Amino acid sequence: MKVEKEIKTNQDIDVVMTIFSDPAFTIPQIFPGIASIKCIEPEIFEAEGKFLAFSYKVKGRVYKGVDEVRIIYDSDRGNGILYIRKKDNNTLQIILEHDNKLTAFLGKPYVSSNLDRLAENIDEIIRLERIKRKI
Ligand SMILES: CCCCCCCCCCCCCC(=O)O
Repeated sequence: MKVEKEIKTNQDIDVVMTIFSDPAFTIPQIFPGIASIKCIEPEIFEAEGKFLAFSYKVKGRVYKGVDEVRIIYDSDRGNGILYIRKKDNNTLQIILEHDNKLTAFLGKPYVSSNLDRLAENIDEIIRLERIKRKI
């Protein structure tokens, strides 16, 4: 069970991919109603969010590969994998697969709203990221 979004960017695609490898950027930008994020080390996070009446606590690990970021996560609302894949110099694909059908049904519109927002505002978002991070 998956929801996907293509993102077009004119920002340096490898800086973009690197920023998406930081869960402190990616988890709050995509998951529903994230209110807390803790980066234990660069590749490990915990976060808390809420959508509707449902609070949740999610934690996971980031794996970097060739042209790919894979975030493996587990939560009290089901477990999954978030992929960020570079498709070419100007394009990436985000794919979120989640193992809990009920949670997927309720969470999907929040996730989709976040992916649409990211797609529509990616280069302005990344420009301000790069100023703060100095990359
Ligand atoms: C991390 C625990 C709460 C996360 C909420 C995750 C929402 C995932 C939605 C995935 C949507 C695909 C399912 C579908 O096609 O209807």
